[PDB]
Amino acid sequence: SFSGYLKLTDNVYIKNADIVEEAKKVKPTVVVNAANVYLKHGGGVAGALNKATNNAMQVESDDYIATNGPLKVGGSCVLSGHNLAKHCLHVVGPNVNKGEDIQLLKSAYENFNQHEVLLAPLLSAGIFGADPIHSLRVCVDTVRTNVYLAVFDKNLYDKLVSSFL
Repeated sequence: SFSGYLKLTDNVYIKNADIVEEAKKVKPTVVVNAANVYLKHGGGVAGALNKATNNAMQVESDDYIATNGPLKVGGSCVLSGHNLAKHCLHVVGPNVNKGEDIQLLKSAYENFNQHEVLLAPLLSAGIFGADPIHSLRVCVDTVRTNVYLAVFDKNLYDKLVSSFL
């Protein structure tokens, strides 16, 4: 199963890991993607997960958008996890760099509650521009299901654990 995670709460665990490498090792039921509303997986977690699927995630995502239109900020959709997981839960956290409402971060984390266990990144962190300390706080106060957080940056991982209340 998952190994080397530090327990933060009853249901939230954290590890300094590349989520792509974690997904290929564990092959979880659900891997969360830090998606945008158009499912255009260019950079950050989305670009790395899509690259690991040899672009199959992008092709499937384009068909989903052609059929359904864009997601909402705070929303999600379940698609295939390809070679990384059984499913990929594409969740859209607010992108602060695009001036989106940070209050939608709690709504984005609520999508995790529909899945018993997930491998996930910190929503709205990284290139999405939100404070990762705040994202971890919203995660532990919103998600009730088992979430295994993979934090790519070692220095940020150390800061998140050492500042966790």
